[PDB]
Amino acid sequence: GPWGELVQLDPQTVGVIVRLERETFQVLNMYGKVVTVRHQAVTRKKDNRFAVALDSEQNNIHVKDIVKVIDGPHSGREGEIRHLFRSFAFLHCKKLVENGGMFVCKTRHLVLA
Repeated sequence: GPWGELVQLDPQTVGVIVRLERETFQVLNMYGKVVTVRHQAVTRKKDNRFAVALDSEQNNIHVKDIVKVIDGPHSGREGEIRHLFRSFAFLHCKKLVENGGMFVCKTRHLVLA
């Protein structure tokens, strides 16, 4: 299903679907804001499950990795990398009730746990 899937919001912006409504999705965009969009206003984006990035200590990080957040708004949190880009990642932590556990951090604000 579409929950937790990566979508293209506009040519520059990606997000992750975090709530399903009858005509719309709530989408957590790559900037950390939640937007409401009609189901057809976003396109399904091909996940790159083999993405690699650098964390704050220059470790290679990958999808499925457990990281700690050491800077930025979510500093102190811990999460699982769900979608990974060179500069940011969408993470999940089940203890976070906000946005179904999803949140977004810069990769340089992460360290492999």
